[PDB]
Amino acid sequence: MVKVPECRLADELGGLWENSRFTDCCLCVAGQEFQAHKAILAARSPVFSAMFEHEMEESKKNRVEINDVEPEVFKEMMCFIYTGKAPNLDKMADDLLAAADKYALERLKVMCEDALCSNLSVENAAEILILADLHSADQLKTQAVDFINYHASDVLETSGWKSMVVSHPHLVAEAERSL
Amino acid sequence: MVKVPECRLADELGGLWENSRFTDCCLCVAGQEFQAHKAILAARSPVFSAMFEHEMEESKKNRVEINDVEPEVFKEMMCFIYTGKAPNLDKMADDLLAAADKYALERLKVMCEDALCSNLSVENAAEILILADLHSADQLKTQAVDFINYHASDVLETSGWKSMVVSHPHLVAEAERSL
Repeated sequence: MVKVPECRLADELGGLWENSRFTDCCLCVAGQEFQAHKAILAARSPVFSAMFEHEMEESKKNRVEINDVEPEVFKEMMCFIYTGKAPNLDKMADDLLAAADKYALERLKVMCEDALCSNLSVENAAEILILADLHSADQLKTQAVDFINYHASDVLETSGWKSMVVSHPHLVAEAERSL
Repeated sequence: MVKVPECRLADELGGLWENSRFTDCCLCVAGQEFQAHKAILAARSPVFSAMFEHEMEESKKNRVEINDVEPEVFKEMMCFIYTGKAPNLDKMADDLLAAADKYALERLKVMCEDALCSNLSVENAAEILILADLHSADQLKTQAVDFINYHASDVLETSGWKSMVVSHPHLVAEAERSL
């Protein structure tokens, strides 16, 4: 009988970030400044949480330098922190995975693992496994290994797989060990 | 293939409120103090938003006196502000409706309207319509009116309906007007 309207939590918090209201800290990524809210970031990221709890000296002035991350990628990570969503994840899923790994955002990591799995191809599968091992992406590592074994004939004939034999021989090991 | 884990946004924000981390304002309800976060409250409630934007003098010290609301009801309203949920809504749906109305929390209002509609009974239907008109609960008003008309024989014989004829004659009007 009664129609309850759809929850707007995620979008109202997305509003805070977008219009910079009641902010209390500043994040500087390649010279760009972004105001944010410590409590939210801390609640969503163990890395941010410990930074703000143990690691800022007052002379930083609630102000965090970000060296590890491209601006566009950082915006998306932050859109995720505030809203649970990442609408442009497909255009940047490798760098976003790296960012989510560095800020220990588990779910975003897995969202990236999902996108990348759907893009597994003969030509990119070695690259994707490297990435996944690099970034502690377990489901994606497993999927890449399986994709490599189901397609081993075509995959062995790729420059990417050849490159990898030299560059990361232990991955070749683990994949063979998948017997 | 890849299993994305369930979003934890709402519960992590529920964590902020529960463990009072990075708070920046204080809410005092019947002598009890509760620390909170202005940005979140402002983003979720237009009332809280304008209070903090236009209506605090520094000599209040980020500190809000709450006269209009019982403690238990206030906890639930705040659990809603931070998480979108209200797990104990059924035991307090009339007072919670009043609270959501005073803090302009539309969705919580409608959640209360839903609970109360499911509890419409011959004996309480006059009471519920009064409440609903009192609190600008449109869907609930409409449902109570319809329930009254489908059950008008038994309802007219209730002390509640009789009381109401005297106490709020214009409601009787609107219900008759539903012809």
